Amino acid sequence: GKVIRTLRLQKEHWKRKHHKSKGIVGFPTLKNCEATVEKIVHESGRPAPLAIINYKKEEKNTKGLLVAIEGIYEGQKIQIGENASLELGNVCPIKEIPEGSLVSMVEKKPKDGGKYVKSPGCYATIVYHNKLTNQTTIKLPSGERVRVTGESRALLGIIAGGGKDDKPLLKAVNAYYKYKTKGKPWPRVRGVAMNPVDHPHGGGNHQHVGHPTTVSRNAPVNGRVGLVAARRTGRKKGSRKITVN
RNA sequence: UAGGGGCGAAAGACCAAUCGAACAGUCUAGUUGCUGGUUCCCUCCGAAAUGUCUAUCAGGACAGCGCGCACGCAGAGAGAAGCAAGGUAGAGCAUGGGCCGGUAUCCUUAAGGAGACGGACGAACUGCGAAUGUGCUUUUCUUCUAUGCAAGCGUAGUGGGCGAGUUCUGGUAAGCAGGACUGGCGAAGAGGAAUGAACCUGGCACUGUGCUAAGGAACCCAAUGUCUGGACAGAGACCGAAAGA
RNA sequence: CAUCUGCUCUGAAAAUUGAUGGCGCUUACCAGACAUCCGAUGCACAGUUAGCAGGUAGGAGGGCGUGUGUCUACUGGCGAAGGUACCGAGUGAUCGGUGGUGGAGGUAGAUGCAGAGCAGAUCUUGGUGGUAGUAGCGAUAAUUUGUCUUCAGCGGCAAAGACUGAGGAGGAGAAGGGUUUCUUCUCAUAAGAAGAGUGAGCCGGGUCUAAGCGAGUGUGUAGAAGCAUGAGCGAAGGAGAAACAGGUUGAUAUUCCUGUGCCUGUGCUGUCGUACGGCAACGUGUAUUAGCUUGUCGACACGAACAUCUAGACAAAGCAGAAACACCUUUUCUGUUCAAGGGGAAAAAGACCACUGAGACGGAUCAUCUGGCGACGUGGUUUUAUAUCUGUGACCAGGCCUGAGCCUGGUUUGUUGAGGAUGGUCGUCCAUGAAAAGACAACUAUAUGGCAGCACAGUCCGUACCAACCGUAUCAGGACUCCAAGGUGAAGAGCCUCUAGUGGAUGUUUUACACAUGUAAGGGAAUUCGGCAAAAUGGAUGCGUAACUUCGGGAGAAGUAUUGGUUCAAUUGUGAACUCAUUGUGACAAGGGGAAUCUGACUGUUUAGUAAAAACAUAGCUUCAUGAAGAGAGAUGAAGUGAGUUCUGCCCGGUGCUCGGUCGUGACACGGAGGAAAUGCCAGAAAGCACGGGUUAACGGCGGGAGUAACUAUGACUCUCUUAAGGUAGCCAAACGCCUCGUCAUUUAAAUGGUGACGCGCAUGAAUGGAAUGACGAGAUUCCCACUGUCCCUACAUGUAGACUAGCGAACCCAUUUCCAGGGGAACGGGCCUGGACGGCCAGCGGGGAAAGAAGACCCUGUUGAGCUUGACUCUAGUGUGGCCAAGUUGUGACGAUUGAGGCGAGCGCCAUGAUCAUCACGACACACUUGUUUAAGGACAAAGGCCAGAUGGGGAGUUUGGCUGGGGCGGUACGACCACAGAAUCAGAACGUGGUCGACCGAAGGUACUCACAGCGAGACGAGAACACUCGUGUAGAGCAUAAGGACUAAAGAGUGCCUGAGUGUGAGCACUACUGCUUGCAUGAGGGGAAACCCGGGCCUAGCGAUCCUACGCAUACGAGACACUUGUGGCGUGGGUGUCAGAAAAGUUACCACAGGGAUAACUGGCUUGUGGCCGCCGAGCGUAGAAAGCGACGCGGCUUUUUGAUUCUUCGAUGUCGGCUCUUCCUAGCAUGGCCAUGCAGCCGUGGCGAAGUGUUGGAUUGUUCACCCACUAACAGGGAACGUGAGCUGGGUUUAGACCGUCGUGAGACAGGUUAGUUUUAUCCUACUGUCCAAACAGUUGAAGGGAGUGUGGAUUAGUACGAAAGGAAACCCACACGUGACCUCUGGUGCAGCGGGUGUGCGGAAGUGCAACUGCCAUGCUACGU
RNA sequence: UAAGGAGCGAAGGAGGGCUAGAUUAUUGAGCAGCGAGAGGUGAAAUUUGAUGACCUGCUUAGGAGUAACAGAGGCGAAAG
Repeated sequence: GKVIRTLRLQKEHWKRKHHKSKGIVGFPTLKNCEATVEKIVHESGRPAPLAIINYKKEEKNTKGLLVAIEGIYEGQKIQIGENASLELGNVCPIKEIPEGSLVSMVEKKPKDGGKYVKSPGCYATIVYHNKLTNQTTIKLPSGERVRVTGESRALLGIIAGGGKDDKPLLKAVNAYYKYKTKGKPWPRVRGVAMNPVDHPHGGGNHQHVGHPTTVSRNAPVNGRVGLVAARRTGRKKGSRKITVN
């Protein structure tokens, strides 16, 4: 047969375009700074708003981008790095923040610029500090617990734009605007409605799959469709998670 | 974004009147056990549609039947006369299978059974047995025979057949399917059955005079009349049963 | 009288008209005989001749002709070759001469070399016919008259008549074209030839940057591709310094000329400058370069309402000129202009500054709103149009003259108003709506800078025209944009007009059949698969509006009434009166409505060119995988179901996916033992596999049999088999039910239909999603109201073609000689044989030419393909897993490998610890390697490369998927062997002919020598019986012989008993159609067997139990071995084993309804032919039955025929094509007689019937369900018989069924896919030829006639009278003449319907100044003549 | 007014809403010790344990609750 939809959309001419982008998002590199928030802006592909910051490096003014936490305003002064106060919207070394606190834009290793929590409405929880090894345990929004060194930086607050998934998209055109900038195929034609030249689920005198939909992790790429390496299937209840800090 | 690739609100849709794999050009005069065609005259000879093996059944090869060149040469698609083998037609029912009825007598019953016998029968019953056909010897056995036979060597076509008379098997039968024997049409014209591949007479270089065949002889149409019996039905010359006055 | 033989007779019925061959024959027949004649390519005689003589496929011998070579002989201007008429020679292929034409070359003989002879190939190229002066040439607005040319153009010009109608058939640009544009001449004409024509600082290109492309360099590659970075490039419609009026040419113009300007720079001469004002909001002053830095401009979505301006359009008055006047009118028409640049208001809308000090309150918008972070008020500051003036006069209208110049006007007011411009507000979004070049301000330094005059400069390329573009063209198609008047009306709708633009194949009143349209008595879907098509409804205003519902909707529900003109009131609500001959959204424009069911939620999308859908999409719902990112779990990808409401039961046995451990297996490397060494051997061994768990909103799956309740039925209850679990809740003859047209109710006169119920449901059912509704479908289906030419049943009229005529002018197709009936024939003839008939012409028509299209698409065959699937065969990319490979450095412990000095148990193995090399975790440093944490972080790990080895692998690649066969498939095996039967008494001998057997078994069931029988039957012998052991007599096999069938065997070949391993070893010859195989037989040998010996034995009493080349295993002796020699491996020879059952021997699964190619009537799906089982119809006999009684009527059990209208059986004709079911329409034939006419019998009183005979003239209907033929009901009737003609009839129609490609359901399949199972959507081409048929002319002067031959026509019902009669116990109950009607036939318009071309009238919208006369769009009342039936 | 409503003074109650804290207990994980059974009942089986249960230490993570004092005691319109 021919090449399936899933492979074609991974070729280079289909990658997302950057022409409307504001810049690369991430923290400054300097040990200490005082910054001012210049503007709060929407960026074409992203639902969380961005804040433009201004800080001096040598004598010269320089500009950066952060993801906005909820409760900043244009004109606010913010303090970055060691010796910053625990005030909403400051950036601090993680070892300085008390247990049970909520944080965003956490660095996985020092000076990486911030990864981890970046989507609207999300946060992470500080669950443990180890005074020997200088590690800290953070609980991520998937439920995963990960350990990071005390020298990493983090932003104090919750990411702006929460609640967005409460309102249903009642019409086809509303879905169109949401997926127009994403990589997923919309509208999505079902594999059982294709001919066998186009998809492993195609063909036959009734619309059916005909073979089990759970497939191996090591299966060849042009036929790896369906539920890939599923441990279980169906709507029944699972089992207890195992937890360590 | 480009061909075993694209693109698809999915129809195998669309990608320059081309898409269940584009166009141009080359390899390439790709291959073909299958269809079509294959160019002058006269003379002489003249088939086969069967057997064995084949991923064989619309094809091959080997053998059998033609022709050419021919070393050589007592032979013959016919009879007699001695001699073998055969189990069909007819005939029979003696081992085996198998239908109906029995006198005297016998056994029991007071029923039935057996029976000295008669009638009816078999592709896989036989005690007897033809005609026709087959083989052996003898030219020291009639009759024919050189314009004849012919080892050997080289090489062709053929390997869908069909029909008549006599017979057979399967089938209600069939211008049906399948065998055997002797001549045909295939590859055969001419005269006759009004017409007809195969039926009757009878086998063809080219002319002329006579005669016959088969079939005809009022007229169409070359040749026709006679004698004796039957027969009356718009009958017969061409044409159907059991049953009948 | 009874039998038998001959001829006649009865049994004896088929579809166009018919066949002893015809006409005829009764003395042309049947049977028995007789005469002699006619008749072959045969026979006789005679010529010619080698004479011996037919011939396909095929084979051989001798000759004729063509282009060129070598030689010999000749020839041509006193006319060569060629070509054309005649004449001679040869059996023939061919050859020779004569007369005209032609104008320079040509042969005869013998040999040599070949591109060496045509009727055909749907042959190749070129040229020409018939058809044929024919088919056609005419969609759109429309044309007439005069006059000149033209020389014969509806060409030009005047006057009329029309049309596009400002979302134009008008005026311009772009893409595309490229001289098509202008002048002259000529026809050569959508034709040529010769010239001429496009002028810029201010218009556009050359500039900037979007999405993006990229030279070079780095890395890579055999070279490439690719990847990282990046000079340069990327918009004639995005950003982008500065121009406008009026004139002029045959053709250019914001480009030329005149006038008035502007931008960017340069230079001269004058003339001034180095600062101030306001509480402030800010002003006055035309101001230099340069630089940091901060900001602004360039610089931006959609939608709605409200202001203001400008084009435009109206109406009054003034003047100037036009139109109209039988009448009337100060009625009607055209004009009334002002650019860029300069100067400049009031106004409206917002910002802001000073004073002031406000509320349970003031201000303010069409709408939101607004104020102590300062309201109202009073005075100011600033930003954004426009009117008006100047632009020095141009331009327009009119008058007077004129081959030129003068003169006069261009004045005032009101209403409205964009489809253009601008301003400040408001709404929407999980969508927030480009960059850069180039500018400007503030701040800091620095200063000869501003203005006026005059002068200079600004390169290069494009510039004509389009109705001329792409479709083979002068093609009804396609193709990016701009400007836009008046009336009617909501409206750049339709209809009518102004500005501007427009047109030719000719004449004829022109039948039939058409194509676009009108109208119709009475009836109203009766029509048809189906209301398909048409009709009906229609705008605005008011009254009045149901079920159900997600509460939004349904809803314009439905149902009803009103509407013109005039003259008034009243001011947006509307009222009232008067008036008209059909009435008023008058033309144009403009919904039919209701009740239910199946199905998809909705708007949206799709097979360009047969499918618009129930299919796809969609919002919502659920599952899966991941902490990797230029992205970071409210994320990023993969699947399934299909909005909302309400539910979503049970199963982890199989298959898959996933998790955990090894107990076993499982590669290469790395080790070990041995040997002179190679080859082998042993260990070792990840992941996988196996094993144990999880998982169905994963693939999917979800039962049988018996009994049992006070009538019968049914079974809550019991028992029994069975499993992974035995279909829960719901729903149903449903788009899913075979039987099936299921049963009951309702709808109709009548229901294979619809709806409601019921349910052991062939084969319903739960995100392979189940069930109940709303709103919305060009979706499928049933019914009702309105409405109608769909129909009964057709008639009349209009336009355009068509017929005839002038001008112009083709194609398909074609072996052609073409009237029928029967016969035969390749089984349906135009041509052949025997009969019936025989002409040409013009216009129509569709019976035939199995008419033309196109090497049948269905079906089979080919050792021909391609797309797609998987549990087919053999490989492969990707993904995982192991060991090894760039000398990192140094610590600690550990297991392991190798050998000593210790200890235990009757020097052994076992237990202690001490030295020698690898080596697995763990630490701590920095040097390889990694990362924009980069003057940095990690770190010998990772990540990325390389060489070998295992695992997985329809993601892909190649290929295969036997044969015979009463077509193929499914089934069997007639595919290798053996016996019997038949195949007309040797042997042989076919069919999916008949009855069967084989793929082995046995140390004896083999070899030998000797002994004796057997199966039964008749007597005996205790228990002991039907049947126990023992005896005597008979006993030709009635028994046995392992295993089919046949043959064979008696002191044995059978049953016993003894001994043996001949079921030896070498090597020959033969038989069965004879290779393999099986058997028969010769000679030589054994320290061979059995027997006294003669004799016998190298398997089974005989006929069946089996297999090549190459490779490999074993036995046997004799060989070979590379320069030489020794050994371990190897190679030769003979013979046996390991195996091919498709058995004279390849290594192999499906599907195509998406399909291709070569062929086949060697072979299926129609018709025809042969047959007639089965279907239908008729005879013979007489057992019984009929109230008696064979036979009025019947007729068992048996027997003989006919028919082709049923279905089989067979495969002769057609696969380079004979259009396939039913209906509609129309004609003819048959009889086996339903009605109607004449008769005979009766169990015939009469009435009504029943059985038969001669007879085919005239009849045999309207409907409901269904695609039906068929069936079954209702209504009528004299009666509602049965059939044929290529299952009559598609260049006659229709297209409901079946049978291409889309899609749903059930059952089957792992799947692609299947299903004489159900459902819905699905392109019907061409006559102009010949012949037939229908009419028309000629053959046939004119007037009057004749009648050969051909055609043919009237059929039936009722009433009255006989008559309440005959006849019958009664009840009942018949038989001419006359009159009324229906159907059919032929005519006719006096009457009555219908139609409206000629004729008279009326109104609506808009044109010609009014009235009168009238155009266009079309509407409407009456109606001559004519034609017609619903009339006579 | 030994009818009602407004108000003053000192005091009492598990009456109600909110904010910030608490002693144990029951489960779950981590690590350490030990080396065979634990659980449950009238009596037992499903079941769990050498991948170390049970029991004893130390760490942690959550979400409920307020024992004994506590009564013919108190409060509220009742539910509480």
